[PDB]
Amino acid sequence: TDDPRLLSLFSAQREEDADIVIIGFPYDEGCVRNGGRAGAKKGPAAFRFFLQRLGSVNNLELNVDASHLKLYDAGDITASTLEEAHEKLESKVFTVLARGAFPFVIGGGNDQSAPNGRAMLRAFPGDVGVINVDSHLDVRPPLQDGRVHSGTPFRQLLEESSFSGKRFVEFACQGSQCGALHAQYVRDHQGHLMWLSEVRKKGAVAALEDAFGLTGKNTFFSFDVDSLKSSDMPGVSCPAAVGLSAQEAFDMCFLAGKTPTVMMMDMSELNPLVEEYRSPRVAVYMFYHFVLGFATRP
Ligand SMILES: [Cl-]
Repeated sequence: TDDPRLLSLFSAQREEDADIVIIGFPYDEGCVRNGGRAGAKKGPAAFRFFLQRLGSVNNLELNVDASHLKLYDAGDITASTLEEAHEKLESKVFTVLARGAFPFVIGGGNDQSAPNGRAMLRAFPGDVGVINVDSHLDVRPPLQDGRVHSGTPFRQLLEESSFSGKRFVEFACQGSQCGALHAQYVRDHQGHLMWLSEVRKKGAVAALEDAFGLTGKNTFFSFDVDSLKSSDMPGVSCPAAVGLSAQEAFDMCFLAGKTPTVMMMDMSELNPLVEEYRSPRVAVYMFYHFVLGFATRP
């Protein structure tokens, strides 16, 4: 064609030949357990639909040519329970990290972020940083029988002995959604809360630069799309009245892509049952901006 897009970068015949490996996590039981609306299990299929259609690989507005990057779709994690699904996701992500490639995980519920974090902690012993981009802090306690959910993943990570809380950042969190007890929990573990209002004051990219300074080496960039305002991103499990704009999200993902300390990324809560067209496009354009950033990464 006279207009190659992301689809054209899937030139890797073998997974090991790819710079970036996409892994799908089509599960939303974690959401329903956390009192949310089902539908995020369709996130990966919606994302793939527009992945085949969008994103100029040579972008003359930003002056980035991503045509040399190689992408690979590893398919979906397949399991008969949510817990086996988490184990398989953890193991797959680890293999990608272990050979120095970049895993990008498309959800699915935010519960995926726990196994992703464990893969990081094993790949980079005692030397991991984590940013959680979410309107919520996601440090809720499990259900009565020990059942984890879309609101517990960073409580699980902060309880890891090898993980330093000083290298944990809650980014674009919202006071109206987040309990004093849960903020306290993060603060008492030495984590950092960069509230939406603080992010706005500084500018999203500037604020994310500061966050990457605190997370340091071997950073997991964990992007929950319900951190975006629902005017731009309605199709998520918990739609936000206020939040990050699409452009802020794009600029943040570009920064993540270009920052050589960011070693993996996930994207949670995309919910096509809530809204099926505009929202998956935003999600794909977020990934696209990461890809452009990655093309420039020193
Ligand atoms: Cl807003």
